[PDB]
Amino acid sequence: IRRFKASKFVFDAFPDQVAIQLNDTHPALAIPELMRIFVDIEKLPWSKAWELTQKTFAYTNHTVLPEAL
Amino acid sequence: ENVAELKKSFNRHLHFTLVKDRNVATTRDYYFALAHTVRDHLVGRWIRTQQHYYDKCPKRVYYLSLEFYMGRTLQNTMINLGLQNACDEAIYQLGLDIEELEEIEEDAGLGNGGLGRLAACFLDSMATLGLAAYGYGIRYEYGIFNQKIRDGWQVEEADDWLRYGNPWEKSRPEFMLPVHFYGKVEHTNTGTKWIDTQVVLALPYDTPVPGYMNNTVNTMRLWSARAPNDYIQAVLDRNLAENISRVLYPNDNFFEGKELRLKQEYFVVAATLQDIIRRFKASKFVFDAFPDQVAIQLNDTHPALAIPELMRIFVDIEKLPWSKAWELTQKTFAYTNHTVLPEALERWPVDLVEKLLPRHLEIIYEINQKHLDRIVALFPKDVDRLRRMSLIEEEGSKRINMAHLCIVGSHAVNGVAKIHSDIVKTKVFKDFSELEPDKFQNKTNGITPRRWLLLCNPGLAELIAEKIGEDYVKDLSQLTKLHSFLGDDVFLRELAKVKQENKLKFSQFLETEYKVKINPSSMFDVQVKRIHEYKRQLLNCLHVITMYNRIKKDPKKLFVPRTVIIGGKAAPGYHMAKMIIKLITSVADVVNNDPMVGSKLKVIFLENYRVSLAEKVIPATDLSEQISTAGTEASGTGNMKFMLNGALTIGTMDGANVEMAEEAGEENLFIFGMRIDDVAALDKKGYEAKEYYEALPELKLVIDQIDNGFFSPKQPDLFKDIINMLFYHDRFKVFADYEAYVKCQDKVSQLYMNPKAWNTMVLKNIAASGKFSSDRTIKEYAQNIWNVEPS
Amino acid sequence: AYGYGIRYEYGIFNQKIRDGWQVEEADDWLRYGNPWEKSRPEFMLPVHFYGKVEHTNTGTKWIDTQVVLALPYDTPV
Amino acid sequence: ENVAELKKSFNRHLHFTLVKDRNVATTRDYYFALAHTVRDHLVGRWIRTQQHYYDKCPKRVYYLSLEFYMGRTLQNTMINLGLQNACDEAIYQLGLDIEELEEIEEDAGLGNGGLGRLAACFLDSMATLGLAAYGYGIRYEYGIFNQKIRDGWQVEEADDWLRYGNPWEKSRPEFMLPVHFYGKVEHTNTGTKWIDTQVVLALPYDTPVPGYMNNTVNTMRLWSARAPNDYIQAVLDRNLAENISRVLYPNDNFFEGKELRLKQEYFVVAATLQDIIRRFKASKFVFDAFPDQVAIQLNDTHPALAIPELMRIFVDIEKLPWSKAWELTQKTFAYTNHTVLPEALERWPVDLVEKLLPRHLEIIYEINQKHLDRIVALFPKDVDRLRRMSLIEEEGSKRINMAHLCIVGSHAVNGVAKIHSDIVKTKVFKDFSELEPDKFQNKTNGITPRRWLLLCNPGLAELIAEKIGEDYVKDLSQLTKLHSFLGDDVFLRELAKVKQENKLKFSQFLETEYKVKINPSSMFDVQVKRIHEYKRQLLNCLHVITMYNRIKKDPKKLFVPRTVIIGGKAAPGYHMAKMIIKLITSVADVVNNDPMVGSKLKVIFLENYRVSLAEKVIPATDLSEQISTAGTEASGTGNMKFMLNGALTIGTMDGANVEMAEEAGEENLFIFGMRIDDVAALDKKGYEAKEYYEALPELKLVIDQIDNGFFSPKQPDLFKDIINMLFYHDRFKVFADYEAYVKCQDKVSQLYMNPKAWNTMVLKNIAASGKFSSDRTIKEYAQNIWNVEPS
Ligand SMILES: O=C(N[C@@H](Cc1ccccc1)C(=O)N1CC(C(=O)O)C1)c1cc2cc(Cl)ccc2[nH]1
Ligand SMILES: O=C(N[C@@H](Cc1ccccc1)C(=O)N1CC(C(=O)O)C1)c1cc2cc(Cl)ccc2[nH]1
Ligand SMILES: O=C(N[C@@H](Cc1ccccc1)C(=O)N1CC(C(=O)O)C1)c1cc2cc(Cl)ccc2[nH]1
Ligand SMILES: *Cc1c(COP(=O)(O)O)cnc(C)c1O
Ligand SMILES: *Cc1c(COP(=O)(O)O)cnc(C)c1O
Ligand SMILES: CC(=O)N[C@@H]1O[C@H](CO)[C@@H](O)[C@H](O)[C@H]1O
Ligand SMILES: CC(=O)N[C@@H]1O[C@H](CO)[C@@H](O)[C@H](O)[C@H]1O
Ligand SMILES: Cn1c(=O)c2c(ncn2C)n(C)c1=O
Ligand SMILES: Cn1c(=O)c2c(ncn2C)n(C)c1=O
Ligand SMILES: Cn1c(=O)c2c(ncn2C)n(C)c1=O
Ligand SMILES: Cn1c(=O)c2c(ncn2C)n(C)c1=O
Ligand SMILES: Cn1c(=O)c2c(ncn2C)n(C)c1=O
Repeated sequence: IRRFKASKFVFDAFPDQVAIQLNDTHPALAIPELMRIFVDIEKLPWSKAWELTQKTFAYTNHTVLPEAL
Repeated sequence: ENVAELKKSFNRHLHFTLVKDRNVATTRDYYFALAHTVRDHLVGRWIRTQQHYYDKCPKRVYYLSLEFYMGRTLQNTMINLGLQNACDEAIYQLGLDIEELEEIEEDAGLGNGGLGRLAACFLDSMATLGLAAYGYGIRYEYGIFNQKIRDGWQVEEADDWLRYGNPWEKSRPEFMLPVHFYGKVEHTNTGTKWIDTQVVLALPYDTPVPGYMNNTVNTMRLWSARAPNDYIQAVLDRNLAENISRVLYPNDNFFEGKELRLKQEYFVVAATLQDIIRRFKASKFVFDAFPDQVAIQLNDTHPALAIPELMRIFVDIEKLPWSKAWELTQKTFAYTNHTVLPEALERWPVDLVEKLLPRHLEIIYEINQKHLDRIVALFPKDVDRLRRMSLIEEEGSKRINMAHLCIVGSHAVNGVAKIHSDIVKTKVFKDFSELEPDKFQNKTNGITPRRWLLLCNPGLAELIAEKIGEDYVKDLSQLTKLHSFLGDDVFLRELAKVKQENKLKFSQFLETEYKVKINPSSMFDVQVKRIHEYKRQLLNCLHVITMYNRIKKDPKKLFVPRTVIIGGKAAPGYHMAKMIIKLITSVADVVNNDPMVGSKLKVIFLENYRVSLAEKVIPATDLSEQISTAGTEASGTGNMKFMLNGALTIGTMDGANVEMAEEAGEENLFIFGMRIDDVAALDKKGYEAKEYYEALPELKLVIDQIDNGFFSPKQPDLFKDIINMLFYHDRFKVFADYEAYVKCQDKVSQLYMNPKAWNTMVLKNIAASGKFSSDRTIKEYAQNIWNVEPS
Repeated sequence: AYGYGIRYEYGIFNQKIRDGWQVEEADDWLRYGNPWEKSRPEFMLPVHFYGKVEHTNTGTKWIDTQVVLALPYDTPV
Repeated sequence: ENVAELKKSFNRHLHFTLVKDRNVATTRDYYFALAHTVRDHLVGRWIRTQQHYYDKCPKRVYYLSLEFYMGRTLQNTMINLGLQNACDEAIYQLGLDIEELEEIEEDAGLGNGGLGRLAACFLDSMATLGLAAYGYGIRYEYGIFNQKIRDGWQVEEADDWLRYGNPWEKSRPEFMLPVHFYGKVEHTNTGTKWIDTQVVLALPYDTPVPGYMNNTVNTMRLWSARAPNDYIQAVLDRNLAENISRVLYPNDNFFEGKELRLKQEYFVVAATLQDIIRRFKASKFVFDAFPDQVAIQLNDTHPALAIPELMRIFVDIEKLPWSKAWELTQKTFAYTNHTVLPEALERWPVDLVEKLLPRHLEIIYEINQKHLDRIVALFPKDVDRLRRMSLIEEEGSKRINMAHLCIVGSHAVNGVAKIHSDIVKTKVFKDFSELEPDKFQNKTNGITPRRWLLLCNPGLAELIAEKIGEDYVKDLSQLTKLHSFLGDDVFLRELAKVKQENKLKFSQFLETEYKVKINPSSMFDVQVKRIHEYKRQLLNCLHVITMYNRIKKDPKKLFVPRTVIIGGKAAPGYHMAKMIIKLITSVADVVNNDPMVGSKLKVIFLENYRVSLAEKVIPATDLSEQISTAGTEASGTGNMKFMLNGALTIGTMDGANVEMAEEAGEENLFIFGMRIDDVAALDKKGYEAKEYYEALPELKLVIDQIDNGFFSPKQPDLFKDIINMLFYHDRFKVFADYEAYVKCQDKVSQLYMNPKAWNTMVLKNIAASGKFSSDRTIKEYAQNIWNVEPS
């Protein structure tokens, strides 16, 4: 977000400047964290924040074994 | 609340309220639709807040002022209500540009400058602090005039701010009241009666005042004059009664004894006091508890008549005995002094007052008699002390010294900055403070960080919140936490980036309004405030010409480029201020068009400086000019706005500048020139302007250029009035601070050449600006004067 | 593209075989220094843990948190 | 070497080493680029010097210490290498401020105070004298904590000095060694074996020690602890072995028997001795020549275990017979005693030692047995002599008297100032010196004139060189030549000017860090050292309040204005020292804000006193406070720094103050108070604090103010612990030296009123400071203890 704000490119263009790949679910918290920053801190409305979030993240599943979920 | 519902309301108002659809709706229609959409969000809390004050009955605070320099209301309301982001999104989705809609709104310019803007910041702070406070003033049909520049001179145009309607006001017809004028006094056996008076009605209009994020919505009540009840001529003459609330007197720090101004002062006062007493009698709380339920702050002496008026009501009407009435009165009123300049003192001739307000003249004479009887009893031999402490000056044609009336009728008197409050207490009113030491106080001015940070500079507010949370919004002292980033390189670049963006956005504004091309790389040197000889934009102008000559003498020399901006309105009848404006536009013409200076230096006279423009230019400033002659600016508040927004200050040790230095560290401000005591020394010795002209070669060249027509070729003697004033009548010693000022200015450019050092000083200024929140100022008034408590 | 992860002091353990079984030993890969990493101290950031939520009229606030700093190290690719 | 090449290297390091360019480089990056640029200049000579010691094989000196209070390295390196002027020029040309770059460096604060700083000065001197010397200690991850003051109290913060990297250290992985703990002893037929021990690795880091202008670059080797080789928990538990070299114990002159401290002591000792033996076996010089090739100085008893460890290696490992091993051991070790205060004596309970170091306990018991067998054979009837001379105190729970172990295992024992060395020899260790008269010596402390004159006070160094050449740098006794200028008026003004400049520059520092405004005209009265009851900054505080009352009683009286500065860190668990700090900040608050005193007196508690701050404040001092109770400060070194830098001394006849008086002439110092014998008299008679409180009216008022809450209104009983200690438990007789101290202080102000007389005395102090160069101290150690020769 900090690198985004310095790009001299508010957060509407964020998903056009940023793509974040979640390697398995280990970094899953990134989703609610991006929402927390957009909402609690940047004061963006939830619907807008949720839209930007989905356009930002992509998830890669690496296994179907139950013990690994 | 959310986006979908905001869009729905917007469309609903565009339809039923503006009677339009998307293909015929005007920009103004869209602004009004959004305004009503936002306004609807205030209602519930406005009603609850006022209901709450009636239920729990806390002590109320009434801020009585002839001025309320409110600016625009839309954005301020969205922000304090936490609605801005949602509305921005909704308007964007409707395919509209919210910025354009916001520019449609007229400023409510019901003030001249500092005094009126302080009243506005106080209302925001009192609502944010949850105080049961009310602002009381006049609803002028026309506020401070719109300024135009024609052929280099100021031209005035009527500020018809209500022409298209004000969605932010609510007529309160059921509270209309009659106000009396002229007539005569009759001393009957049933009490003295004031009779055969002319009556003018007072219609109150309420404007909501939202606290920052707290469910509190207070009220600002402004009165409008209306006529009561050859036929045609008689109907047209109704204009005469209505002229009372027609126009704001356009004078800043200057007294003009016009009868109409006297009518306005009594008008606000009479309508206000009656309304207060009426609300008091309905509180289901005889008048013994009045001072425990009411506090009335007199904003300068303009509403001084409130004192004899309260006495008139208690005595002539409520039949209370004088001593009892006088006791309640003093406990009710507190007075705020806003200036020490002689030309600004209110001294009404007794003849005018006798004609317009016969009964008040009698009450004032009575107050004065008891007053002097006391002094005579304490200092029997000091006959001149009586002359000095009287409410009446027989010094020629008798007049009433309104400041003295405010002092004897008030339990507290305060100045607006330490240096000022001290001068008021120990010099100007020495005789009074000596008698009542504890009566005089200080309450350093403040500005609201909502409008002057969150609203006007979202980039900075966000950057700061990023680093230290949002607690600072309601506790500005929290900005000291910013000190942890002094060595933080990345943060310093981020800070500079925010200033750069503000400058870019403002430069766009400048290029479209003015012919000039702006070097966005230049240092923005800014002086915006009312045009005054004491504020000395003339000195600033001397330095500008000085830099000009330097570029002409040695074009290839390394020089930090500047964009010099000077703006402010001159009172219509202030000739010297008008000459000074013409001098600046003339100088700018030469400078901006000399191919040799080019992008090295650009000069701009910022037209129509007012609250909404201040919100644009301040966030874009690097250097803030606060150069009044030591001892002339009681406090200043523009100085504070600039400090809060990332600009460094070049100024004299005057007013609150002194406290900005105490907080940030004198070395983190570019202080210069004579100090209060040096100014006195020069006065004692006698100021000989010619000596500096003689001894300073750069000064002499500037002066000669001005006087010979270098800047006015088509008319060589144009600036003769300035030259003569400068050499023989400069009460503000422009030449005497010239040398130090220019040296100081050179030091500024030096620091500017070092970005990291510059932003390091900026950070220390911002981190130390917390004392200047009006929230702190109000807490002090509540605790030491009104005796009320934040909620 | 940028890779973002954690700079573990110890990576996947070194495996030894003792009497036919796996034995684990600490993988102290940074003991002698890693010339391939470049500390970027100017980009250090605070990360929050624990604390509690407060739903104020200025937005929900997460407070009384414990803070741990995050120091980024860049490795060229 | 020259400017062009230095700039080129700087840019090269900024690029390849910091991976930056001029627009993204941080201040820290620039500091690191310069550091590497300077560091490169050390390499060639570092390699040659160490190669030379291997080739010519001179006898080596190993200074074993738990502390090395090094301060910053950049400037010290540039100076000793003759590179400062060139680097200053190069950095200036690159458009940078070398002063800013220097302030980025963290102090290597691996020491508490005098003891640790002496080790640092010794390294500089040994390198300047060309001795084959090595400093051996621990590389603490965290040094002495950073001190903050919050609400008047000391707050501790971790000193994370290595967070950004230390360019001045060089890991030496190929010399890592294993150190053993716990386990058990087995007495086999192949020699006693120490088994089942836990192992912790010791990784050495070398830091170059440049001699002043001589091509010699010695080494300081500091060891860091590392772990050898549920899985996760096991990995995390590696922290336990690594905690050994984690933090410096923050105690100055105070023993704390924590097991972790015992682990640190054995850790340094074990790693150091092994490394020494290994280097000895590679010298291509069996162990008979060991003492002719090795000298190990024990800095206080902290590294006492080195003795039984050397025995353990010779016996258990090298299989040498005990008698032979014991002989070699004594010839190897020399011990330096640094204090006589009881609370600072190291007495480890035998149980802890038995658990952690079973084999060393056995070796110590053995040493003790042979020791007492001798005494029994010499004084058969003196049974108590045995009790007094034993290495074991059965006085309750058995403990090891480490000082006694250092004495029997060393061939030389020395104190650090004549008065101290005498007390050690004839009183504290009378039984031992009686037996071995020639074993006890004196080696008066010293300070290095590079860091403490050339570096910290360039103005003075230059002025002096101007008059007498530069020979004084390496032969400080040369300062006596300054006596030729006693009547030289011009020189005396030049001297005062240098002090004035230092004061100006330091005042700037004070105003930006503290709210206070500094009267640059005032006398800088300074007391900086660790907060202790024995150093008595409490007495200083009594005098401050005393001057305060005087100004309040008679404001218009002629008074020499002062700026009183007191600074130093309190050990975290030293409650009284923390109360004393709070007392000083409280007093300062009242004083600095009383409008009546104003610029007459300012008080400042100097925060975070450490080596780099000492280099700033000392050169700016006029009056140096050295007021410890007679007989409590073994030597002192701050006293010497102040003398060398142009300050006069107010102090007791204690430690080296006595020798400063011998050299300069007692009348040229403001000596006062009880002397060693008077203190004993009062002890014999019994100290009754109340008597002075009763008899001295100024003292009584001060005390009452403190005890009643004059300085702590919000909490009247705050300073109760101090009052009680002062009246019933003041081991340091604060009240008993109060009268003479204040009288003495008055005499100081008198002299200060006479500039010429003051600077005349200053000149006599500077001209007589030559004896206090650590170069002289080291020559004495080399000649009379290590038997090595300067080169
Ligand atoms: O003027 C408002 N409503 C209007 C509603 C209205 C409009 C037209 C005729 C009668 C009533 C109002 O009360 N009047 C217009 C009339 C006049 O011109 O004097 C009287 C209003 C609603 C409101 C709600 C908030 Cl939160 C703040 C300010 C507000 N003003
Ligand atoms: O660590 C590098 N330089 C070093 C330079 C340095 C060395 C010693 C002390 C301070 C700075 C560095 O920046 N630091 C070591 C410190 C630490 O361990 O925290 C910080 C480095 C340069 C470089 C260049 C490329 Cl292309 C790739 C990786 C790189 N690392
Ligand atoms: O640490 C130096 N060089 C560095 C060089 C280096 C840097 C990164 C990876 C491997 C090697 C060094 O030897 N190491 C950093 C590693 C660690 O973190 O343990 C080991 C160094 C060079 C030098 C030269 C002088 Cl004159 C004085 C002190 C010095 N230190
Ligand atoms: C704040 C403000 C002022 C007062 O400015 P000073 O420089 O303090 O005189 C005047 N006019 C406007 C529009 C302001 O916002
Ligand atoms: C020299 C020095 C000391 C020792 O000072 P004394 O006054 O001799 O106790 C302590 N701390 C620092 C940082 C020093 O430089
Ligand atoms: C009469 C008048 O307008 N006084 C003005 O009041 C404001 C608000 O207190 C001050 O900041 C300013 O210095 C002063 O000139
Ligand atoms: C235990 C300890 O820190 N002792 C200190 O040693 C230094 C260096 O010898 C002396 O100057 C000082 O007086 C003494 O208090
Ligand atoms: C400030 N001020 C005015 O505002 C003014 C004036 N004369 C007329 N006006 C309106 N003068 C002389 C003046 O000093
Ligand atoms: C508009 N205007 C003025 O306002 C003015 C003036 N000369 C003095 N004043 C004030 N002139 C020539 C002028 O054109
Ligand atoms: C006997 N035994 C086990 O039975 C065992 C083991 N590791 C896992 N198991 C189950 N090891 C190392 C081992 O010696
Ligand atoms: C010097 N000193 C200390 O350093 C100390 C202490 N108590 C705890 N500490 C740490 N005491 C009583 C003490 O005299
Ligand atoms: C921080 N601090 C202390 O460090 C302290 C204390 N009382 C005693 N001490 C040591 N108080 C009240 C305190 O706030």
